[PDB]
Amino acid sequence: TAQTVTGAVAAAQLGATLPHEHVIFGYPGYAGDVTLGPFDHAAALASCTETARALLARGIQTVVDATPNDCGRNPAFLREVSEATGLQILCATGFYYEGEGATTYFKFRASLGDAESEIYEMMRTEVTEGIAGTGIRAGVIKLASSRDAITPYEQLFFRAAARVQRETGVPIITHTQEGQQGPQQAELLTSLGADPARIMIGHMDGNTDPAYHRETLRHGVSIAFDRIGLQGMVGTPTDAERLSVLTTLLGEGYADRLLLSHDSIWHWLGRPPAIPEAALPAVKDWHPLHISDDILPDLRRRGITEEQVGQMTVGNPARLFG
Ligand SMILES: C[As](C)(=O)[O-]
Ligand SMILES: [Co+2]
Ligand SMILES: [Co+2]
Ligand SMILES: [Mg+2]
Ligand SMILES: [Mg+2]
Ligand SMILES: [Mg+2]
Ligand SMILES: [Mg+2]
Ligand SMILES: [Mg+2]
Ligand SMILES: [Mg+2]
Ligand SMILES: [Mg+2]
Repeated sequence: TAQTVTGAVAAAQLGATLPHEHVIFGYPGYAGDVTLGPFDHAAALASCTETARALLARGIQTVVDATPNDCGRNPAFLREVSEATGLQILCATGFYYEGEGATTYFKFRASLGDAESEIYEMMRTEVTEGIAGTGIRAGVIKLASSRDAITPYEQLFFRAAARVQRETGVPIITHTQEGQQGPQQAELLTSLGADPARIMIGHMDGNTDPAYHRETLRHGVSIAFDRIGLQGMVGTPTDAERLSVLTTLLGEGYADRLLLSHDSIWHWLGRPPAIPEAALPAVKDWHPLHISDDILPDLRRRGITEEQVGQMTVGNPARLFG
């Protein structure tokens, strides 16, 4: 059974799922801008609950919140949103990648002792017991790596997660930076004994060469085109490019291993971002209703079957997280 912020749910009750989104999110440092960028709890709850209701209207029953521990993760808030709407939400345990995470703390611990073991204890505790003493458990482990390599800092997390995976069976979802390291992540995790059927390599839509995806898929892991809607936003390709690669893969029979999400942020922590003019088109379709309203219908018109769409949105999530 999957562990959600309101308790365990049977694989069968997960339904259509968005495997990677962010109810709330803040880049590391946002907490230091608390005076002019405070969290308006009432406003966030209202906004997030309306977004949640809109997903329910689309038949989406579950969302996997992939927010790292150092990026504004708030299991208690996720629980309020879930209790107020009925939307099921899984939260994560893990730290962001070296280039953008709050890395000083664990680099410090690592200099004094066994950081891998401490990260392992944190992950195991949050998965099996609860987070911050709330009784709310993490339903997934979030791992993330840099573009040019899975750094030594990042590896600490990959190794701790592999062990927690082996001991608990918990799912693992990841972040790949700028369309690279997908194969390395799959290889590393599987060589450490992690169950390939419970691993989702993320941001794979970030690379538009299908050879890169097939190689990653050779490891038996699943891969997610989880930033659908974010187009040409520094690196990120266009949705047209994503769909081209996605239909090529579906035609090669990979439906059992493909997942789809937006990586949307429902409410920002810190001061809300003001998107400049030149960037409006890049974020226009970057919201959690995009796949349901635009992408799936477009796949169907391209020849993709209802069975294939259901495999990606309901089948795979049930197997991976349930
Ligand atoms: C890579 As992220 C925490 O902005 O989704
Ligand atoms: Co990410
Ligand atoms: Co994300
Ligand atoms: Mg800090
Ligand atoms: Mg295993
Ligand atoms: Mg299994
Ligand atoms: Mg359309
Ligand atoms: Mg059209
Ligand atoms: Mg078309
Ligand atoms: Mg058909």
